[PDB]
Amino acid sequence: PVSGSLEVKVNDWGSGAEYDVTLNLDGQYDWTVKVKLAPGATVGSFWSANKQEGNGYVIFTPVSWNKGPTATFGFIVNGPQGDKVEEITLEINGQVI
Repeated sequence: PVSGSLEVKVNDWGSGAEYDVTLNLDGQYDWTVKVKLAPGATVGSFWSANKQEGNGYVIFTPVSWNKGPTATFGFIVNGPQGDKVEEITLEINGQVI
């Protein structure tokens, strides 16, 4: 199985919050990070990744040069006061790390 970890630095300012993510992987992968947004929250911008968004869910994948072993990317979420995100989960090969 693939080993690794996810870390994220959060800076919330009321109407929005910035999430700086760092993936500590045991190699290079075309990883996936799934983000469950809080009610009424939406992604305002992002970097170092491609984004797929649906009903309350966001999926981030790497741009060509950001496959690890230490990948970093980030995004800003706008929404109601309180935590803007409920879950941030790293998956590789369809399996949660």
